[PDB]
Amino acid sequence: PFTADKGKCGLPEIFDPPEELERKVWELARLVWQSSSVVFHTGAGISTASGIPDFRGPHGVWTMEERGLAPKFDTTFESARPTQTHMALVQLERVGLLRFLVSQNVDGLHVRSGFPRDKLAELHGNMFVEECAKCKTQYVRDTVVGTMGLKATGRLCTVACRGELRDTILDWEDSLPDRDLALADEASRNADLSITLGTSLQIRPSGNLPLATKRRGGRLVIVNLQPTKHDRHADLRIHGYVDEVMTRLMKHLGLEIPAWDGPRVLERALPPLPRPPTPKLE
Ligand SMILES: Nc1ncnc2c1ncn2[C@@H]1O[C@H](COP(=O)(O)OP(=O)(O)OC[C@H]2O[C@H](O)[C@H](O)[C@@H]2O)[C@@H](O)[C@H]1O
Ligand SMILES: c1cncc(-c2nc3ccccc3n3cccc23)c1
Ligand SMILES: [Zn+2]
Repeated sequence: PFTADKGKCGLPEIFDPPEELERKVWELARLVWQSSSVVFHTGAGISTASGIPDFRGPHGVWTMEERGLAPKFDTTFESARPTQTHMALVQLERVGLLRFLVSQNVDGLHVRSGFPRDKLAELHGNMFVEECAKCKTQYVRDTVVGTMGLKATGRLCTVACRGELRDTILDWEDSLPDRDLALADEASRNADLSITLGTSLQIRPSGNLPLATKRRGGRLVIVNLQPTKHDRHADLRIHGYVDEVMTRLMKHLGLEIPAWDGPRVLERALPPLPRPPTPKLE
């Protein structure tokens, strides 16, 4: 816990140059077009552009701790806005181009963006969510739940129960939530394309799920500023700011990045919207 292995922290960033970056984002569009079933895997890197520091980046939480410095937040969790990347993922699910979203972030932003919780696995918890120890009912709150480590928050269940509400933030010893891990693993195994965004992939099992997509000849794209644990397994690695990669990708796909209405919770995915017709790929 004080000696929990924090992994490789502070590795140098890589920047694909402008013409290489454009070529690679064209190739990602091409893979999205060809794929039947696309799964996204997100980590802390997708939220850095909203003021939330990552873990293992040059100014990440664990990196700065290793140097005796403090991470810096430019927002609260409550005042954080979803990024361009978050909103792109919203739109991709609505047009049917994303099948499932697996995230390691506890920041609450995928939920707050309006992304449907039945297409989302939150592998490490959500700081806005508490759960009834008795009936298992989850409550998505407007403020951060004040505890971590699956502790009693002090509130009680209101289902038509009085069970003790607990946080969903996993500590180092806690195993992953069974439902989320099982759904994420099924999606990952059946996917023909997994795309990783702002994750160094160092944590197991979360970081290993994209590799499951490889198993029946699926493709793996990694989008990240630093090296990741599974770079040698990638069919494509794009080294660039995720918001720049995702905006360009959406432009290639013919999709707008939709407006954020403010914090909204969608339980169940809506029926799919029209999408552009697909290019001929020779
Ligand atoms: N704007 C950006 N664009 C592209 N890449 C980015 C950006 N910002 C940061 N990065 C990269 O984004 C990556 C973020 O990697 P890590 O910090 O390891 O976060 P995780 O989500 O994989 O951490 C997994 C768990 O480990 C923890 O203990 C928690 O429990 C986490 O849930 C870095 O490589 C950055 O280069
Ligand atoms: C996402 C990105 N960077 C840092 C966190 C984080 N900040 C936390 C801040 C204070 C209290 C507990 C926290 N905490 C407990 C699990 C994770 C966190 C989340
Ligand atoms: Zn209950």
